[PDB]
Parts: sequence; C-alpha cells; structure tokens
Amino acid sequence: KPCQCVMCGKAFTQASSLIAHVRQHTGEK
Ligand SMILES: [Zn+2]
Repeated sequence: KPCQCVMCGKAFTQASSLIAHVRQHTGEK
C-alpha cells in the first residue's frame, strides 16, 4: 500500500521502498 514517510511526508507507490526511505531519518542499522 502507498504510504508516506511519516518523517518528511514523502509518499511512495511502493510501501517497502517507503520503509527504506523512512529509515533514513531514523538512522542506520
Ligand atoms: Zn523521508
């Protein structure tokens, strides 16, 4: 499901690509 990077508001048509993106504001592993 298309979701939004809760951090910056960037939305993507692919949820998993989103998750990778949203992790960027959170931090590395
Ligand atoms: Zn973002």
